[PDB]
Amino acid sequence: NGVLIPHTPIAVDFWSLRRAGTARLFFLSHMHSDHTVGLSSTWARPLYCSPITAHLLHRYLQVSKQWIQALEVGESHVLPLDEIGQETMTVTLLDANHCPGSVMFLFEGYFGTILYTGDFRYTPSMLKEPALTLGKQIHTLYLDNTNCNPALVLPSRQEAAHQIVQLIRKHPQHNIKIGLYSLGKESLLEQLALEFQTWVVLSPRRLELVQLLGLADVFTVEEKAGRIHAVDHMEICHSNMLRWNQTHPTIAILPTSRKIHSSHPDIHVIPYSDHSSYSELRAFVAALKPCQVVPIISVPLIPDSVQQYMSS
Ligand code: NI
Repeated sequence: NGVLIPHTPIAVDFWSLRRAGTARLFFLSHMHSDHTVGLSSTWARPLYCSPITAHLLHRYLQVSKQWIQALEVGESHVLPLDEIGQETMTVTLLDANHCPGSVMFLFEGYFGTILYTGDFRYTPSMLKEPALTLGKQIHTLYLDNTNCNPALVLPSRQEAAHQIVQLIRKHPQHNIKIGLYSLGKESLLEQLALEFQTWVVLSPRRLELVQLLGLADVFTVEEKAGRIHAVDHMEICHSNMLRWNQTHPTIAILPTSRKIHSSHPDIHVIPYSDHSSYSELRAFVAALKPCQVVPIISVPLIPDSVQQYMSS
């Protein structure tokens, strides 16, 4: 899932080091296990992320803040491309709507104008972002083509949320176990606490996260507080289904974009999405008018100092 922009020392969501080589400036769009394998306490090279992403990275991977230059979303910042006071590059982070601290990167330099989207959930508001409202011509757009594959239909966030609420409605006497990742889908937990007028049980780390986002005070760690429990998706399995049903009638929900067969009758795999649908991408690209689109090619003129920055 990592991308290395050719003929530039730019690696977005890529931390293989040996496979990178020419990379010198590393960017992270959002905290998601898919795009962060290699980050650790030993990662000792510059890294740029969003505010909330800076907090989350430092906490949940123990990366030093020394190598984490956090930049505010929406503004344009200047980053070097060499060891001298010569060439630079402009980065603009835009709200991606994928998850907490999710951003898209807009790079401007000798390579032209590139727009990395990472994972992003298109909203119409996204088109009215000052950085893209100046009629600027993107020369290359790394687009989130996740839902472009017509292999299997996937409902939207709202459709899947409706299905979850109907499911829990049909089972008012049951405990509910929601399988999640380490990021995303906190708003859905808020909405469930609203509709069912209960308290959502969390892990201590998930509680700390929720308080990072400043959500409504509807969460708790006491297991007996509410009938809705939020747990790691790896906990939802047949063995644990029997384990929980040996205490109180329990029902598991697995919101996911994958193709997963339920290994239990009381496990409901709910096809989630968390990505932009095809028609949304159509409107998006038709408004952007990008020179070319690349799923997640012209050779630029690499300046003299940058070529030295790439080889060291
Ligand atoms: Ni993601």
